[PDB]
Amino acid sequence: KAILLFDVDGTLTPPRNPETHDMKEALLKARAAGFKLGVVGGSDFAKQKEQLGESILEDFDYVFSENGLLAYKDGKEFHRNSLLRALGNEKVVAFVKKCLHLIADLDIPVQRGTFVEFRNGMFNVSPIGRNCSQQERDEFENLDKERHIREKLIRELKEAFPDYQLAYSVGGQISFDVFPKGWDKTYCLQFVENDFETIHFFGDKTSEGGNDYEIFTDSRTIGHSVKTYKDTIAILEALLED
Amino acid sequence: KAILLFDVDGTLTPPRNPETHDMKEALLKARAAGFKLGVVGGSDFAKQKEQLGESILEDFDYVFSENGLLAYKDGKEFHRNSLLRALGNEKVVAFVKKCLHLIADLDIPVQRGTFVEFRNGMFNVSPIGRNCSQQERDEFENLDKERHIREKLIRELKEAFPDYQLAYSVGGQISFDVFPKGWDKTYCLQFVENDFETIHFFGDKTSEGGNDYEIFTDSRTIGHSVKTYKDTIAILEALLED
Ligand SMILES: [Cl-]
Ligand SMILES: [Mg+2]
Ligand SMILES: [Mg+2]
Repeated sequence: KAILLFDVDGTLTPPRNPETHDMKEALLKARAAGFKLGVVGGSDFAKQKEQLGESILEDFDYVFSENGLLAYKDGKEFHRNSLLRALGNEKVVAFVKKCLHLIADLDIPVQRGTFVEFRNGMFNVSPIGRNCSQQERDEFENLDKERHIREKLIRELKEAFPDYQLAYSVGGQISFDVFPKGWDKTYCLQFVENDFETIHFFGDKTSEGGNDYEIFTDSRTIGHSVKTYKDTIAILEALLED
Repeated sequence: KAILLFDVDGTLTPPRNPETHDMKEALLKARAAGFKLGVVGGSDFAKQKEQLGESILEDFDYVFSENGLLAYKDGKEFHRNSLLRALGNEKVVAFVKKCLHLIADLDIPVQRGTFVEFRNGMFNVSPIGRNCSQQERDEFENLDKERHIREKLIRELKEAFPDYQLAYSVGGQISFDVFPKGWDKTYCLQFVENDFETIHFFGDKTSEGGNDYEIFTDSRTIGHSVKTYKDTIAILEALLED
């Protein structure tokens, strides 16, 4: 009894693009050989559907959106957790209020709008604020490297709220992510864990700091670092070669 | 030499919907009679295109998006102003930093994310923050009526920044808008002002507090309060009846 899990963007696709019929057909052959297929991404269902196509649920045995907090199996939602339901309203307004003070008190040069973004399964926090232009993204991306503004706020928030059992991952250029210790991709394992001898995980951001790293290094997982989806298929075809 | 200007959502359409070929054909006949057609909405070009169709620029003589800050004439962008270019970076970070403090210091019960949204031509500010559910919108919409949380912050921001020559309009349920005194729909008049004896304005939010109100009551405008786009056509057809 085996299952194959894939990150989405860059693993089953090019970097930011739709899937190939070469990929689909490689997956179909996987399934046809007796594997079950699952998918896991920090992305919300809408974006995953957008990259795998409308028939995503009919194509994979499991679909873990936002790293598993929204979960489908056999085309059937069977789990839904939220940031709000985990923490609760108080702890949430507390974290937010303090983010807003911290940020309001920075001596950085460019600040715009959308500094604290509350999302189903994570806080996204930006000192410059994500209502900023691409250019301003880069000016600031360079500032941060010199001053570690994201690093500091994280230290500050960590030590304001040790009881919150929260984890901090640095997002892209202007933003960092906060979520309860555990809500990386390994969240989803709790669900397939008990049903498969072997679990293959495919992903591309499996270096430390990456979002595949946790699940990849997990010992219940048989990890597979890939570069592009081209690799992914080779691995599949060899898996089925035998 | 005449021009007909229309608000978009609710004036040329139903409330939140596409335009009718009954509307289009009424507009076409207007144009064919020698009128010029213009369009003005706080909405950004994308949303206006989405409601009038892809051939929007080819259909109206002028298209004033975000109340004129982005402007097309004869299918040709001829004006682009921004909040940033008006105020300048300093004055902007100052306003924002203070919004964030104020908000962080509220004793309201539900706060989420996206409290201060920096947009091309206006600040949108939300105490609860617009990352909130519809239900939470209503809980809070009712709170505000009792406590006037939006009213207070506005007083506070007004008196922090009198020199900023800013105007404050209450948005929907959870949000209020801030922008330089003048950037309501009458912004656009500066452009047609000098080319038309008569300027008809059609709109539906022409009561005080509304976004049609300024332009409607303007004396360079021949105002027309309508209910639905059905009215709009009657007015047109009678205009062309003669
Ligand atoms: Cl914000
Ligand atoms: Mg990946
Ligand atoms: Mg209107």
